[PDB]
Amino acid sequence: SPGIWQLDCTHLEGKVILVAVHVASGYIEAEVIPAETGQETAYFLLKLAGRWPVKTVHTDNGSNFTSTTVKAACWWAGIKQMNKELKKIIGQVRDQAEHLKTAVQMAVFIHNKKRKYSAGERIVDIIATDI
Amino acid sequence: SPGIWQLDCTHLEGKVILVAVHVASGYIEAEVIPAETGQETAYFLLKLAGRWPVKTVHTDNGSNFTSTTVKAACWWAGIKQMNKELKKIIGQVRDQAEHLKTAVQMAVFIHNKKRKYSAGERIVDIIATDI
Ligand SMILES: Cc1sc(-c2ccncc2)c(C2=CCC(C)(C)CC2)c1[C@H](OC(C)(C)C)C(=O)O
Ligand SMILES: Cc1sc(-c2ccncc2)c(C2=CCC(C)(C)CC2)c1[C@H](OC(C)(C)C)C(=O)O
Ligand SMILES: [Mg+2]
Ligand SMILES: [Mg+2]
Ligand SMILES: [Mg+2]
Ligand SMILES: [Mg+2]
Ligand SMILES: [Mg+2]
Ligand SMILES: [Mg+2]
Ligand SMILES: [Mg+2]
Ligand SMILES: [Mg+2]
Repeated sequence: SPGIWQLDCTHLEGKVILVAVHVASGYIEAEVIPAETGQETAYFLLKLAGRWPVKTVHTDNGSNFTSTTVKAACWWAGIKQMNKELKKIIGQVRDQAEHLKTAVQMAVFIHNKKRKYSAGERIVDIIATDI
Repeated sequence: SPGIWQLDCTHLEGKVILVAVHVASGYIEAEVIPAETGQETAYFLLKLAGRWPVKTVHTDNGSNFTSTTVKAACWWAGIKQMNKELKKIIGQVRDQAEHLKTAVQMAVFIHNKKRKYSAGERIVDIIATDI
């Protein structure tokens, strides 16, 4: 179903990568964040909801969505309540970039553009059909 | 035409807002960035290209795309070479948030979801049709 996303944090090189997966397509977004924090999750969610129609969000760590600030973001935006593959692509490009955050965006790009239709094409097709 | 984006920086409250417009739909993305810099433009471009099919990018300040690091990002991603409306929406929500960056994402959300089909619906329809 087209408005369902999955959100989780992973660790790499002593930093935090917030990864969101659009479950029906496999499309991803990701950001290196300074801390695993309510404020960062909330700000991420706000940015995601403005780009895509985010109806419902699932996670593998329910306590992630417990903060008042996360709930306030989901309230405002109308939201209700791959780590291994991405790390693989990160590992392949890591040496091409200085910053981990740059490697992550390179891996996100590679992941979404790859013919597995790419995940980037599938999300758009899924969402459009749904309108 | 569906792969064409417009990119520019504006100023508000002594900070820099990078704004990208998907020209065919009016859909926007935006980020408050610490400095008007080649590195920030390049990193933004990398994040945008991974989410949407960005073929060509236009700007109102050509010297923005002059840095070696911007060119390297456009090279890697295969890219070739509203400020008033957004500021208006920012002004309407500003008092609801502490951080300007949060107000900007709220304004982006409002702008893309508004029935003017919303710009968020139009980009997806435009891009899907094109596949
Ligand atoms: C801090 C730098 S300098 C630089 C660069 C400069 C000149 N020519 C190639 C790469 C780069 C790039 C590396 C790979 C790329 C495909 C994202 C393009 C730009 C970066 C890059 O950080 C950015 C994206 C500028 C914040 C990095 O983490 O290495
Ligand atoms: C630093 C804070 S605390 C906080 C908040 C906390 C509790 N209840 C409502 C709002 C908020 C929120 C304000 C508006 C919102 C719709 C984005 C939801 C969360 C923020 C917010 O910064 C964030 C998004 C957490 C980095 C802000 O700039 O004011
Ligand atoms: Mg969705
Ligand atoms: Mg998690
Ligand atoms: Mg957006
Ligand atoms: Mg990143
Ligand atoms: Mg496009
Ligand atoms: Mg400009
Ligand atoms: Mg993406
Ligand atoms: Mg912002």
